[PDB]
Amino acid sequence: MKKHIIIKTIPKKEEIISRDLCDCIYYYDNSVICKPIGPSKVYVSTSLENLEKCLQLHYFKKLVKNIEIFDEVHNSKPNCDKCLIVEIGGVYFVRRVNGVP
Repeated sequence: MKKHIIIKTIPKKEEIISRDLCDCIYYYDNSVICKPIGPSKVYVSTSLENLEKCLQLHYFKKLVKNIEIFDEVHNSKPNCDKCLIVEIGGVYFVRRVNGVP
């Protein structure tokens, strides 16, 4: 299942990391999307397993500090309350709280 992942990178390398991660993941998932999204942050949409196959290569291990996994992305303010909403670019990432009816 696709997730909406924010990767924290070292400073100044967002654009190259986005480009190179998309060229690595394409083999596993021809539908991947990547973009640089803020200072020290890259967006990727793919399954977590496909991301990790690439993030464990030597080249990416050096450049990536952490990741944050979200369930949804919206271009307008989301309407949920029982959730975490993070705005990066002018894009809204949502992580839902489990067990809400």
